[PDB]
Amino acid sequence: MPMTLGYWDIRGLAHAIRLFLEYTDSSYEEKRYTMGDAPDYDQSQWLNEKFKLGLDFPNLPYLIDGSHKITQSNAILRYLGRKHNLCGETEEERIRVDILENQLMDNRMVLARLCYNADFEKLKPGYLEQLPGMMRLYSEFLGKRPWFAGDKITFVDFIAYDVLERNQVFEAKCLDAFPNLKDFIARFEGLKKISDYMKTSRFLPRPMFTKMATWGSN
Amino acid sequence: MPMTLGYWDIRGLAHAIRLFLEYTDSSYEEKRYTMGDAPDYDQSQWLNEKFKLGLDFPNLPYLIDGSHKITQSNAILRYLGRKHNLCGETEEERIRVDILENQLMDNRMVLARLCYNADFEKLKPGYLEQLPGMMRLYSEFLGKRPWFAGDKITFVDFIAYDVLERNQVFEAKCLDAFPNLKDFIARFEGLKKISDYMKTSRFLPRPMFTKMATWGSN
Repeated sequence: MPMTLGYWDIRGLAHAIRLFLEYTDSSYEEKRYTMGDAPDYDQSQWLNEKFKLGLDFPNLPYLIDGSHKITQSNAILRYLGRKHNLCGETEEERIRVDILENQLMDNRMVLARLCYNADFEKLKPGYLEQLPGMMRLYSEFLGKRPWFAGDKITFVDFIAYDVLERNQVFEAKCLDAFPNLKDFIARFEGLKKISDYMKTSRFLPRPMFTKMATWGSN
Repeated sequence: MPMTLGYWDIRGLAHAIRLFLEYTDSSYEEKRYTMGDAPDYDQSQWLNEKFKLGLDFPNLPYLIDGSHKITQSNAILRYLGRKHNLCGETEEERIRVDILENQLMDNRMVLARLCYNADFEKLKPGYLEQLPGMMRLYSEFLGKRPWFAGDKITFVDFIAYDVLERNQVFEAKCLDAFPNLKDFIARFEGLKKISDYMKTSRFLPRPMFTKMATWGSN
């Protein structure tokens, strides 16, 4: 150690990982690659070492922890989760973690595809119309639980926070009809390690996507 | 009590699950919903039961095993995997399973989006541009290993088989340059439980997608 987390200098797919690394008091440093502004979108910083890290499927984000070279955000979170017994304990909890992890990726992508679409403005009405139903499902799933798997936090809460909070940034009022989700967001940001982290210059809530996005590129 | 696997009456997203249920000698029965023909595409068979199964995020496929109601193919596979200690054992193996699980899902979503798009014909070339690299990466990852996680089979091999086999149907010879992937397909289909299953009427290799698809609807 320290471990190395590599990703673009944006929130994107690494938000949950950065937050989880902080929560677990992990020893780590980061590579925050910069993408070119001009229509060139130069990625030389990343491309020059993309194949020199021992990654099987070279991609961003990646996590290097000794001999372990990992890509895919869910795999990185599970790896860290296993290290801290935060993947759910009971069979019931593990099932909730697995179901939600996948449901969240499905929803994350729907928003991502929309924001990366050149026709973003004309397509967003369709997304906003289905957003209440999307959020309703998460609200019903969480119920009165403090965390998504039950009474104890797991790595999936970090993915959940990222997705729910990002949607609230996209549409400020999307969680108002679902108080438990609003409480969840606050509860998450209230965790000592997270609260402290958010007051530091290392916290990177924006930009949401890369400079190639139509929305959230800043 | 036999478990219940619910999904459309097509291969679609439930192929790895059906094959894994067979390999693990699981006691199960299925619900194979039928979709109406165009232009209506009636889903009433599913819709009239979708919200009465106790599922958190109603979707297909789903697995019912006692009090455990599960959706999301990866979650269903992990549930079955834990029951049989087939999620990888060493940290190295679990990492391989996790990385590949996610890599394969990304691949599946890309092809699905293409085949369900009305502009399939015009968009197909774009997918083929990326196919060679995708297949090469899987080939390099497998290397000389008999299974993707190492020397022992895991649930991820079932997802891999499904994706590899499906892409070979989409583009014949896309595996020709990778003997180890061809050998993997033969090794998988050669497994006793799988070989026997493929000779029965319960085996459902086609169609690849629902009637709403432009390609693979049959």
